[PDB]
Amino acid sequence: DGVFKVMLLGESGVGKSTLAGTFGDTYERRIMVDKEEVTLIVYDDHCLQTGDAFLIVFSVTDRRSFSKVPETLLRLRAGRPHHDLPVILVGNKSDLARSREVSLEEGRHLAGTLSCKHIETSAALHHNTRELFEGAVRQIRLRR
Ligand SMILES: Nc1nc2c(ncn2[C@@H]2O[C@H](COP(=O)(O)OP(=O)(O)O)[C@@H](O)[C@H]2O)c(=O)[nH]1
Ligand SMILES: [Mg+2]
Repeated sequence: DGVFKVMLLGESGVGKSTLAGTFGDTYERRIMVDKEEVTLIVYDDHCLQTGDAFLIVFSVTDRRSFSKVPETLLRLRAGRPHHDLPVILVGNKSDLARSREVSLEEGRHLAGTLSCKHIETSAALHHNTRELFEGAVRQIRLRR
């Protein structure tokens, strides 16, 4: 038990709704991680205050959504400066190989520098989409 709220943030057309699509403008489901149960609610300023974890999604095929991550992250951390926020940077569209603008290594480097987790996903194909919402659950538990 325990209720976990997870927020999806990022520029338009990076895949927020599609990612929430694979889980379920909110989606509520009872899931199981490392052999225990939890209700996870995925949301696609009162947002800032109630969120347990934040998924900052960019498209790996869109370099303008990558560059905007640092500022999105800092505005967010500024919203609760006393809090240690669990944050995952989600490199979506990992399937469009020939359209890529952002490598795995720059994305990983971005994450470490900024103290978040990193994961690449394809929401169109449900690749790493289960691990994404699972990693979210794990970070939130650590904060409890
Ligand atoms: N190839 C590919 N297309 C995707 C992926 N995720 C989303 N899209 C497409 O990109 C467009 C925008 O997705 P959407 O969820 O509306 O983005 P939003 O603006 O964050 O809500 C739609 O055409 C999606 O089908 C992905 O992982 N791979
Ligand atoms: Mg949308």
